[PDB]
Amino acid sequence: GSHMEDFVRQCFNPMIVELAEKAMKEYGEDPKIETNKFAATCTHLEVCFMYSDGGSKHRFEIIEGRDRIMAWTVVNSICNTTGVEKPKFLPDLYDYKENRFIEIGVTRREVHIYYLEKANKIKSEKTHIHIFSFTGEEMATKADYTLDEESRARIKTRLFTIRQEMASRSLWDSFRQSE
Ligand SMILES: C[C@@H](N1CN([C@H]2c3ccccc3CSc3ccccc32)n2ccc(=O)c(O)c2C1=O)C(F)(F)F
Ligand SMILES: [Mn+2]
Ligand SMILES: [Mn+2]
Repeated sequence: GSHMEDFVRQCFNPMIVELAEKAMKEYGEDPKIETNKFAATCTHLEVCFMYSDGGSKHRFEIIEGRDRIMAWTVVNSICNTTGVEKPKFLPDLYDYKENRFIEIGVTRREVHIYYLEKANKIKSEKTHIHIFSFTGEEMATKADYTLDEESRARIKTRLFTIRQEMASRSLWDSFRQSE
């Protein structure tokens, strides 16, 4: 029973905790043991939800936070309706305005390294990549940041709050030295 586990449950919203718990277990990871991965999936989920709330009403389809089968179901429906190519790997969102899938990244390292890896692994150049860091840097494909500055700023504020809350509990060092 780790301190990090109790912190995650009081730091994040209960719907977000439960969706992340079900994601871990679906893919074989235990949240009471892999507690840094527990904190990271919650964080990534919250960012995805904040992001999809950043535009107008019907702008984004949310692919993250579903079980494997339904996420791929919604992707197939988006593809066979948009004409957009079917990604090799599950993205997080679909942008009905710009007509493209989005992969959202949250990293504790310099955003450049993490984008390279997601780019290299993405294979599908099709998919737009948006990286956020816990220090306030962001980095997006073709310098196109999709949302306007204020919706991106609130995401960065929340990321820095999570980092401070961890740091006040001595969990940040273990969290950063674990990515
Ligand atoms: C399962 C889906 N994953 C994998 N993996 C994911 C995950 C989920 C459950 C168990 C292990 C892991 C690897 S660790 C991690 C850490 C933070 C946030 C998400 C995650 N991702 C890492 C970064 C992302 O940006 C992202 O979108 C995912 C993601 O969506 C997939 F694409 F493979 F179908
Ligand atoms: Mn995802
Ligand atoms: Mn992602």
